[PDB]
Amino acid sequence: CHPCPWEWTFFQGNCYFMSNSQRNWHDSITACKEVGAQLVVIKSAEEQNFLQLQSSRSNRFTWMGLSDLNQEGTWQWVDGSPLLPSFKQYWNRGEPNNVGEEDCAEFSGNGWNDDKCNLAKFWICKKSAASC
Ligand SMILES: NCCCO[C@H]1O[C@H](CO)[C@@H](O)[C@H](O)[C@@H]1n1cc(-c2ccccc2)nn1
Ligand SMILES: [Ca+2]
Ligand SMILES: [Ca+2]
Ligand SMILES: [Ca+2]
Repeated sequence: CHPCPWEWTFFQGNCYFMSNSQRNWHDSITACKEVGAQLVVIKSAEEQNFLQLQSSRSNRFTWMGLSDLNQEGTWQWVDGSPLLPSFKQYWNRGEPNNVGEEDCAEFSGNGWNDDKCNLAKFWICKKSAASC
């Protein structure tokens, strides 16, 4: 019994997978659903640090499951949870700036950026671990 499928990274009771290909934000959501997972929704500061380190180290621009599609300037996670005030620190300086209408959040450098949802980027899926 192992807590995560092969190639998935265990962290604090959940399993994470960073793609080796790029898709747009909606196709990224689908990709995660297809493996019984979810375009990553971040619930803790420790989790955000963990994900940002890997995005920074890999130098990969990476979708997270966060958007202000439904109402501009109101960011919501894909599980419906609202973006809490304790998460505003992570936006890069000058972001979110919605330049050219940017409605999907990404790991970019040391923090978060809003970018065009049609852009192809890597993505991270999250599902819970088995117990063993
Ligand atoms: N992972 C992306 C790394 C590059 O980040 C820059 O370009 C992104 C793509 O556009 C923007 O979404 C970012 O906000 C950022 N940017 C552009 C701009 C800008 C301001 C005025 C005119 C043109 C661009 N101001 N700040
Ligand atoms: Ca919009
Ligand atoms: Ca926006
Ligand atoms: Ca931006």
